Amino acid sequence: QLTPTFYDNSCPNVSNIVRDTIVNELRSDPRIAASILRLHFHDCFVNGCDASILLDNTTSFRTEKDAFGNANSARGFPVIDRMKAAVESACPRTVSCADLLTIAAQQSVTLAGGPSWRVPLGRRDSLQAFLDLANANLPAPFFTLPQLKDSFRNVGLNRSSDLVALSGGHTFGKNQCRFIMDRLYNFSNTGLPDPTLNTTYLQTLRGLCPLNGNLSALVDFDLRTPTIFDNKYYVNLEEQKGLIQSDQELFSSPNATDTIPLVRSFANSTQTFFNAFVEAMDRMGNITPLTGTQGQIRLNCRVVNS
Ligand code: HEM
Ligand SMILES: [Ca+2]
Ligand SMILES: [Ca+2]
Repeated sequence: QLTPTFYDNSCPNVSNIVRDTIVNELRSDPRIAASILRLHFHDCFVNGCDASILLDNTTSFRTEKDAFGNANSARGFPVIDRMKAAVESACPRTVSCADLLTIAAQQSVTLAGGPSWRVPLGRRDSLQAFLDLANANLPAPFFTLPQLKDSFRNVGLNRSSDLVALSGGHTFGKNQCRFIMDRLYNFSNTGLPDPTLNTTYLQTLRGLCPLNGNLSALVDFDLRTPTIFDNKYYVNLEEQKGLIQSDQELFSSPNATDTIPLVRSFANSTQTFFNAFVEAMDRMGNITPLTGTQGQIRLNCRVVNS
């Protein structure tokens, strides 16, 4: 069983060391908090939160960093290396990379203005990486609501609240033009934009992402508060201003009978959203963890101990 007090005797200063690292990095890269939360998400959706995503290539297994959902997208790995080294100095061979990334995600959310809570701990690190599994398990922005629900259920998150609350991670961070080009100019081979995208916002996005333009250009997920972790993401959905297809479907899909009330509830109350987010975050953080003597306490998050 994972417990929030796991390091209270062996490394009481772990959370503060992680926080300090992120605070320092945010000065030069205001996107790092968002990037770190996403790393935890992509770690947990592939064989559980076991830091498998942090492993680099070996001749026996490929890195998850080359998965369609991570390649030229996932970022912040050097920052994780930095905090890991600092924690290793303070508490040698004690904190797993899996737990470190979990704490980093929570601290990132709090630093961005979100809720503050102590995440359950005790996870251990994987002995391998899973590229094929990452390609199969990571959801895509073009997924329909049924597909999004399928993706979450596949890893153990059955609740629509899990899906709606965790999607709130898009209250900050960036998204490449490539992922919305269809919504802007030719959605589902109709030769027309996605009808569920507010037409005024459609114009703004087309200006940022012109046809045949730079597909790697970055746009903000939340037009209201781009870097602040709050419930504005849901207010956007209510106005048909969700950035990617998967965002807007939570409110506009024909299969959204169960998600619409959740979107409204979170848009109506920060407290309601924050409570649901913490609850969902801990549930995601509880996906098939290695515990006890299973796996290792990786010294270098990029490679298995030898
Ligand atoms: C429901 C399915 C989801 C889909 C299809 C999805 C899709 C995406 C896509 C397309 C990007 C843009 C990547 C890029 O342009 O490089 C992204 C970024 C991001 N996602 Fe999601 N996501 C999902 C769920 C989540 C969840 C559960 C969290 C966290 C709890 C999350 C947190 C983030 C954050 C914070 C960013 C910004 C990262 C950065 O700016 O570096 N996403 N996501
Ligand atoms: Ca993993
Ligand atoms: Ca926001």
